[PDB]
Amino acid sequence: GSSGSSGEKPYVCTECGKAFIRKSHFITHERIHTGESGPSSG
Ligand SMILES: [Zn+2]
Repeated sequence: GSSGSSGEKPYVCTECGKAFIRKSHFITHERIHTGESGPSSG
């Protein structure tokens, strides 16, 4: 209802908490996080 809803921030990591105005440092940040990730999976 009235919980602010203002000040929309860029890509904010939902694991540690970090905003990334750019669309590069964020995508790359997911690597160090995602312990497992390959072609066979996903
Ligand atoms: Zn993070």
